[PDB]
Formats: sequence, C-alpha cells, structure tokens
Amino acid sequence: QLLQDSWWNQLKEEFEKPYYQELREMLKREYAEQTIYPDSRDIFNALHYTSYDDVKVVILGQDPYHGPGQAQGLSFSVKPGVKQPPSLKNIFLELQQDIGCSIPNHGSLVSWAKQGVLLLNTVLTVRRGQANSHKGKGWERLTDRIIDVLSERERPVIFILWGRHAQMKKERIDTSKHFIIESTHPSPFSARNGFFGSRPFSRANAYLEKMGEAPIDWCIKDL
Repeated sequence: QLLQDSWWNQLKEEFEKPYYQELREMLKREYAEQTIYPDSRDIFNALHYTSYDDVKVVILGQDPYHGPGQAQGLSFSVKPGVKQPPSLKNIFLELQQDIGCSIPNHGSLVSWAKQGVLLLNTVLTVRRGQANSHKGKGWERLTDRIIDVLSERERPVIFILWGRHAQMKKERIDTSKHFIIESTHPSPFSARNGFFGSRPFSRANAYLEKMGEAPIDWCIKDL
C-alpha cells in the first residue's frame, strides 16, 4: 500500500496494472543509476498532504522541477532555502493583487496542501537538468486516473487549469458538478497573456462560499 486509504481505495487498481509495474521497474533503475527528482519518498506528496476526501482545489502542473533541492512532490512549490521559480514568483504577484498577501521569503506551498489544495503534477519524476525526460513513461496515464476519480467524486472540486496542457484535461471532468478556473500559464512566457488579473484565488474562495465550505487562507507566512 503506497497511499492513504482515501486515495488507495480509488487508485489501488492502477498500481496493479502492467504499465505501472513497468514504470516502477524503470524508476528503480533510474534512482539507482542517476539523479532523479523529487526524492523517491516524496513522489506522491501531493496525495499524502491532501487526501481524496479533503481535496477542495486542484492546481495542475507539468513535471517536477529538475534542479537540486527544488521539488517536493508538489506542483509549483519549492522547498525552503530555495529561490522561487519564475512561475512561482508570478503566482505570488497575482496572489498579491488578488488577495493582498505579501510575497513570502520561501516558495513552499505546503500550507495550501494542508488546507485541501491538491498540488498535482501530471508527470511525477524527472532526471536532473532535463525537462520532460520522464514524459510518456506512464505517469500521464496514472494522473489522468487521479483526475477521473476526482471527477467522479460526489462533493464538488474546483480545478485551476493554467496553460494549454492543463486545459486539455477539461474533457475528463464533469462540469455539471465541478468548477473550472482557467487562464494562460503563469510562466514568464505566458503570464502577461491571461494569468494576471484572472483572480484565481478570489474566485475559488467564492466557489467555496457558495457550497458552504471554509475558504482557503491563501497567504503564506514567512519563515
């Protein structure tokens, strides 16, 4: 059993499939033979922090950060002591305009995860220094499944879909129940084209205000 019961009751069948066994053998080799991020114990951290029952918001990312000391097994987040990726910085600038929060002196989003924000990357491992190096090795099939089981959940989920790849997931989601907040990506590449001004945090809390749920405290506090 790799995950807590709330997730494992939904996903155990995926872990038994040939594609996962192949992925698991491939990762055993790569963790032994070269530098893979995040640390192997951290691969599923998004799901460890936020249980299936606790999920309120899903923020989809691509693959893990590929530099030393960055990834934590969470989309967008970095560990403490590390500088903020430009996508994260930009996220904090929009948060500041939207909610008012000051920018933190670290880029760890663990507080969001603890409040029900699922920080899911669609690919869960990467070789150091090599973007998208574990693309197409099986992760995308598993994370599509994670989206499927969230779509099937009775209680409504708010999906934040930044950029074109995340928006492709809309087809998997049942929009008669769930809420979609989508924009261009926060990356300095795509940010000024639809992320800034979109007010994604204010808009999620509103979707929570509406379902009788507690809002997220989207502000992080300094170390």
